[PDB]
Amino acid sequence: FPNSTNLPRNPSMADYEARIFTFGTWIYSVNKEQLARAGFYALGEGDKVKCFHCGGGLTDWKPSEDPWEQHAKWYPGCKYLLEQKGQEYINNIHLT
Ligand SMILES: C=N[C@@H](CC)C(=O)N[C@H]1/C=C\CC[C@H]2CC[C@@H](C(=O)NC(c3ccccc3)c3ccccc3)N2C1=O
Ligand SMILES: [Zn+2]
Repeated sequence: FPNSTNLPRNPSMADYEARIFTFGTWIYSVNKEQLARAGFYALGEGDKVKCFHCGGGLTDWKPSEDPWEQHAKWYPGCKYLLEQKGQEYINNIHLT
């Protein structure tokens, strides 16, 4: 179950630097900057990633798909998400 509290499930991955580093060998076309910025880091197996905060896992990405958009699509309850895009952003992802 994703995290809903305000405590990062993976503290060691709270820095864009820490995270971005995991995409060192990334062979996929999904933009690793956006992924890291959206709060994800690579698990080194396939195109699987997780949110350092809510700890939600995402995989099987399509070319055009947007990290922030996805992160909100599947894990709305995430706080790190809430803090960067705000409730309004989220609500309109699900209502529309
Ligand atoms: C096309 N588009 C992509 C765009 C990101 C996509 O929609 N992928 C998801 C599609 C699949 C199924 C539903 C969903 C539900 C959320 C995850 C789940 O499947 N994540 C897994 C997982 C595995 C076992 C138990 C729980 C979750 C996961 C785990 C760790 C790292 C990466 C992925 N989900 C996805 O990743
Ligand atoms: Zn999250």
